[PDB]
Order: sequence, then C-alpha cells, then structure tokens
Amino acid sequence: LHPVSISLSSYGADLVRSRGQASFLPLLAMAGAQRVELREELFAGPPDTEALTAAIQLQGLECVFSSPLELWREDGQLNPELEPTLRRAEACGAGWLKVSLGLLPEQPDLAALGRRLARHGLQLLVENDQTPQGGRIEVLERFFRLAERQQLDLAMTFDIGNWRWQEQAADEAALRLGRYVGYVHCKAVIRNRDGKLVAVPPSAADLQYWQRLLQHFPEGVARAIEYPLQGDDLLSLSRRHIAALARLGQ
Amino acid sequence: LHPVSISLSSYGADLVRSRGQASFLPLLAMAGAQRVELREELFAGPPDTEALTAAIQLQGLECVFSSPLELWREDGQLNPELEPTLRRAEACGAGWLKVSLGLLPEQPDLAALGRRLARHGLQLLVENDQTPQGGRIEVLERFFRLAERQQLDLAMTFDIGNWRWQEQAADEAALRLGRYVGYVHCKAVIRNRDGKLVAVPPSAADLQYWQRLLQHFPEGVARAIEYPLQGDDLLSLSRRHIAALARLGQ
Amino acid sequence: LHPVSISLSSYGADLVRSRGQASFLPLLAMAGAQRVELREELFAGPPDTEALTAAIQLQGLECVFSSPLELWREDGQLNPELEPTLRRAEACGAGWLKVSLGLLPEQPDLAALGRRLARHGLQLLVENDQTPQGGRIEVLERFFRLAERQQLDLAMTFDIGNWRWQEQAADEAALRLGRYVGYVHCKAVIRNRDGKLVAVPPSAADLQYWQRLLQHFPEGVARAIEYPLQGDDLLSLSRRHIAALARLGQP
Ligand code: NA
Repeated sequence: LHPVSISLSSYGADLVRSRGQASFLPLLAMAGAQRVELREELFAGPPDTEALTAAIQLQGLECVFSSPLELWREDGQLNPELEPTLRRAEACGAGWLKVSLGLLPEQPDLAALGRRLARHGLQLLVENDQTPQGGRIEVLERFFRLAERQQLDLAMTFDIGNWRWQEQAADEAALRLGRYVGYVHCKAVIRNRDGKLVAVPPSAADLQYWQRLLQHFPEGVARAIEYPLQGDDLLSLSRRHIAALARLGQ
Repeated sequence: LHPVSISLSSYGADLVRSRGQASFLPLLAMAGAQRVELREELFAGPPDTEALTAAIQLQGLECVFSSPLELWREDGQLNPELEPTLRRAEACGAGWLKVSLGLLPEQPDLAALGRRLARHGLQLLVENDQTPQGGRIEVLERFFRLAERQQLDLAMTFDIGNWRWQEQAADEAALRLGRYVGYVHCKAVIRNRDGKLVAVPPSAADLQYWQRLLQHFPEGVARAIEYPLQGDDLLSLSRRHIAALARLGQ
Repeated sequence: LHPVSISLSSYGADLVRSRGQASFLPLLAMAGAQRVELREELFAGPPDTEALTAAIQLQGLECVFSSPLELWREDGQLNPELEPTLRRAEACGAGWLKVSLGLLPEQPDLAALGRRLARHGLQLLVENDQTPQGGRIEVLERFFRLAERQQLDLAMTFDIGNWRWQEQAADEAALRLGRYVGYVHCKAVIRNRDGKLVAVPPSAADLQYWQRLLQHFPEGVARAIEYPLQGDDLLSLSRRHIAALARLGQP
C-alpha cells in the first residue's frame, strides 16, 4: 500500500470546529491513514498545541499543516506571516507546512526563503491553488525550476482538482511538473447545475484516471483525501476511501 | 436520470428517409427518450409541419432541429438561410435549432445575429463540426466568449467525436468550452482499417471517458445519441442505449 | 483478435543475447503471437540468418527487424547504413525494418528514399525515440507529412511510452500522427522513487487507456509488447499478456 493522508476539511468545517481537530486523529489511525492534514482555518479556537502534538505522536501519524497563506505578496516580498505560520505549524507537531504561491515576482529571493525555512524544522509544500497567480502551470513551472536550482527543502503539492478553476489540464500539469511533486491532493471536480465548479468524491473512473496521473510523480508519493467525507460511520467510510487511494499504482 | 435525446441519423440515413422521421417518434418515447433531434438532411421532401409538431407533442417529447447550415459565410456575413431555417424548425415544433459556426470573421455582427434570433422562439445551438473553420477549439472559444458578452440566447452543442476530425482533444475542448455547453452529442470515433474516421457505438471504456467529460459541463445537461443504432429490435436496442446515457454522470 | 508482436528485448537483453533470439520463436508461437520483433542490438555475434529465417517460417510468425539506425545524418544526408540494414532485415526474414528518424534536414530527398525503398518487399517504419531529434511530435509530423506528399509507403511505429522522455503527451501525438501509424509499441512508463522514468508492464487502467489511443490508429494495427516480461514460466506469462493486448479494440 502507498501512504495516504486525510485533510480534516474533508469532514466538513462546521463538524470539525465543533468536535476539534485532535478528536479526528485516532479515527485516521484506526482507518489506516499515515498522515493527517491540519487546517489553520479550522481551529475554533486558539489551540492547545501541546495536546495536539501529543495526539499526533500517540497515533504515529505524519502531519501536514495547511495554511491559506500566499508565499509572495503583490509587492514582491515574501509574506511576513511565513515565519509566524511555520512556528504555529511546528508547535502543532507538523513535519510540513503547505501554502499557496501568491504572486511570483520576476526576481524572487529564494535565498531569503531558504534562510527563513532553515530557522524551523518543516519542509515546505507549495500547492497549485485556484487563482491565476498560484494556479497556472507556467508560473508554477518557473517557481519549481528555480527552487530546485538553489536546492530548497521544498516540494510541490499537486492538487488534481484545483487546475480546473484555471482551465488548466491536469495531464499537462503532471507531464510538466511531475518531477517536483512530493504530495498529491486528490479531489474530483464537477460543474454543478448552475455552472459552478464543486469538489466531490471520486467515481471509479476518476480513480483510474488518478492512477495514470500518479505515473508522472515519484513512485509512492503521499496522496491526500481532500474531498467530502460524509456518512453515519466515518471510520468505515474513511477506511474504504483510504484503501481505494492506497491501492492506486502499478 | 438525465435527459436523453436521439439524433435520428443514428438509425441510418437511407432507412430514416424511407420510413420518415416521424415514424421513429413512438420508438423514442417508448424507449425512454426526452427529446428527438430531427435532421434537416433526412427529410425526403418538405414535411407537413403541423402533423410533425402534433406527433412530437403527442409523444411528450421535446425537439431539437439540426441543420448542416454554417452560421457565418466566407465573406463575413451571416448565412441568409438562418431565419428560413429558424422558421422551419419552429414550425416543426423544435425548441432549439442546431447549426455549425462557418468562418467566424474578425468583427462578427453579433448584434445582427441577436436581432435575427429575437424574431423567433428558439434557442440557437452551435455545434463543433468536422471542419477547420467550425471544428477547432480556439475559434469556438472566441465565438462563445463574444456571444456571452453580447448576452445572446445561444449555447454550445459539444460533439464528443467531431474534435477527432480536426485532431483536437475533446478533454482540452471540454476544459476550455465546458461552461458554454447546453447539449452534448455522444459518439465514439475510430479510425477504420482503411484509415477513415467513423462514428461507432461506445465501448465500456468510451462510456467511462464520457462520464469524465461530462464533469466539465453543467450537471444534468441533455445528451444525445448520434452513433449507429442498427439491429433487429430497435426498441430494445434504443432502450438500452438510452438507459446507459440517462444514468451517466450519476 | 488483433495481431500481437513481442519485442524480444521484453525478455531481458542479457538473457536474450545469451540464448539467441531464434530460441524464443517457439515460445511466441505457442503463446499466441503473430509477430516477432528482432533487435539488432541483441545479436551477440553475427547472426545465422538462414537458421533464423527458417525458425521464423517454421513457427508461422511474421517478423519486424528493429535497428537503432538514425535515418537522417547530421549533414542532411540519408544514412549510408540504410541499404546494408535493409538487406540484413531481409536476410533475417523481416517484413518491416524499424529505425529512428535522426536529424530531419530542411529539404530531405524523399524521392531518392522512395526509389530505394521500392526495390524491397519489406516496409520501412520510423519509430518515435527518446531523443529531441527523433522523439518530438512536431518534427515527426513534418517528416510524415513530407513522406505522404511524396507518396512513400513507409509508416510510423507509435511507441506509447517514449513520448514521456521528451515530455510530449501521447494523446496529442496520437491525434496528430495517428493516420500514419502502422505498428504500435506498448509499454507503461512511471517515475520511480528516485524520480527516474522507467518502462513497466501495464495496469488494467493502462490497458483501458491504450484501447482509447488505438482508436486513433487504423483498426487492427499490429501492437507489440515492449515492456518487461519476467517470470518462472515465460509461456503462461507471455500467453496472458498477449491475450490482454489482442483483445484491445471496440466490441
Ligand atoms: Na522502442
């Protein structure tokens, strides 16, 4: 089996806020997950980070801290909230911080980025988002090429569904960006009756298609569920969805 | 279940012209179809539009009228056959007229198009065809963008197979044009042993692919059979093909 | 069933070189293949061309001879090794000679190529390779378009996996080049844990995708296993793999 993560936003923001994120960690371990993705927008709440760290450690889970933070500001400077967010993430027991790109300047100071990352013990993940600045193949390809040149402790999170918001083809993205991918965010996307894009659980067809996309990324890369998980028995549901994802490969 | 149409060309041009298109209406209704797509080229002489409209209504079907007319002439003017075809379609009972684009000029008179459409009671549908002028993604994107800006009462018919004639990817077309799609033409396409592209009935794999394409169009969009339906028992065959398409998507 | 070929490189180059390519023909015929693809690079010494041809004919197999030869030299001239390679292919009983493109010049002498090829019963196939000069859609499309204008009876070997090495989409390749394809090389490609591209046997999803790619090529085109075939029982392994390829197409 390949390593599987669950983004707790999958369970619904209201439910997660009400029950607290730490309460989902035993559920994830019991369902067979290897990693949890925490969500900054989902603490009620100023968290007991100590209690949260102890919970992750007890379950033997890896932990990704996901933030809506955009790395680069309109003005061309690294987001001053980067270090405060890294501290937050580390305090919660995360091994990775996941962010969006923001607006990549013509001249990014990746040396500066490195120095800030070096003050903390987290690998940085940068995810394609739904915006023009952070969600399009061309600028992301530029960022990852450069980042690799200066050898940053950073990797791409390839979000399968987000490309849809920028009318970018996931297959083309995978072909061009797949060598940089360290984490896959899985969701299916449909256009609803009013023409609006909405994230949904995968069909059997989507899953087979995702297996083909995964051929473009290093074998065994961690894959995350970030789509609705709703049902009366969340443990059994999560287990069945983890198994389906873990099984994707050659 | 999603609404399903059958294009009567599916039954074979010679057979349909022989028996007449009206004779297939009870078949379509009994087989579970919600619309009939009449084909201008399959009328053996001008129809009694009153008997036709009455037969369609008796069967509780809606009706798309399909013409091979190209909307824009080589010289950049609208095809003068547009309003005569709109009048014939409307008289036969259709809710939509389906046409091809023709050669979109540098400065298309979309206001004049709107004025002509406003004189009739049908929605205009423009389908991708098999030609360079009417069958390539870039020009169709330009057309539908400009039509939406003019707020015209028109939508795309997305023909899954026709892209093959222009060596365009349906997946790419669906990404770029999906927001505009109000009707889907379903057909599988193979290159035969002689080298010629031909429309064929879908395999299981084809249906799964089409399910993924439909994610790009508003959920529950009407879908039409436009591939060969040939056999000893057209009711049974039609019923099965309709059922497979009615439940595609969910 | 559609005709299936096995490229003998599938069995592992060292194993094949040591046993000789002729020793695999009974296996191919018993497992249900229609065609063997011989590999010039898998002859450990000069071939016994008469015994090879006799072994192919005994088994009732057809034969494609694969050469790493590049058709067009850097200086724009046709590779002078083409004639001896065509004769070698014929000596080994081949109905097709498969080569790489090389560097396509601005004004290739396709007329001369056609006159050369017309002296031979076999057909020339040009395969997409893993190089910029021979593995990119645009130049290959230019080659086949020029060949079609000159009315040459040559065709393409569409290698499904090779496109990955040049970061080219196989679906786009199949759309733009499909009309030219007379032979298909099947392999799946993944990035390994180290990030290196490697050719591998297909998953069920791969096979389903390949069925869709085949829609772009003339129906019934011969398709070849060109991916690892390893096991204690090559006969049953080969038979299962040939079967899965032979049934790919429309119902
Ligand atoms: Na090859």
